Amino acid sequence: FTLIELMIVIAIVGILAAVALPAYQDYTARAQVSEAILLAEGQKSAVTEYYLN
Amino acid sequence: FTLIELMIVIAIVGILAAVALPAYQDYTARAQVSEAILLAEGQKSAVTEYYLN
Repeated sequence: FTLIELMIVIAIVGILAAVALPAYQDYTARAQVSEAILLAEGQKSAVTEYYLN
Repeated sequence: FTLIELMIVIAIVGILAAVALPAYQDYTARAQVSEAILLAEGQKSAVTEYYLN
């Protein structure tokens, strides 16, 4: 008898595929969301520039 | 498993290269555009000088 050793595999086979993937496509999103933010960084002072002058 | 840690790098690798570079070559331009303006500063009074006398 070994099957419970196979059972535990197929328990490992059914993986979670952690929410630490989709919370980190949401924070990979935070990466390229930031890529949008880093654009905004340029306009921060330029928009400001119009706003002040 | 770590790959999403590599994913997020290659999301950082693809950088924005912010428009705060080309809006600030346009305002680096404003620097040496100003370098043209600072020339004009001399002629402001000299052109004026002819204009008044």
